[PDB]
Amino acid sequence: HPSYSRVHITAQAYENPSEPPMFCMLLRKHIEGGFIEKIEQAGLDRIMIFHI
RNA sequence: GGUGCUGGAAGGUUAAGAGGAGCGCUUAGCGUAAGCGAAGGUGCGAAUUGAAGCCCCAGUAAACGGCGGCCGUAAACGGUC
Repeated sequence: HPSYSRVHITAQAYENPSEPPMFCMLLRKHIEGGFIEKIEQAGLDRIMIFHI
């Protein structure tokens, strides 16, 4: 989000699953079915690295 | 992919020619009536064989030939026929 950007494990139900955009479709094409190797930070900056 | 060219019969379509089943027409004669009829002669000839070629399978574009549309996103990428 431009003001509310965050990364956390949510617990509430984010409803209205509308028709997915093309970034979500490419994520389901490329990422789904895989495993997560490690979650590490690029130094001390606000950069999150996900190893899939 | 289609058409040309080259190669390949696994499988169908295959002509003429071989092949002759069988079915008509005549009658020596059996028959009260209408029909049946051997041997010949004379027409129609069904099955079975019978190559190239065609359907088919591959390659070949300095062979013939062709190289598209809609909607987004900033040539390029994404969705669909």
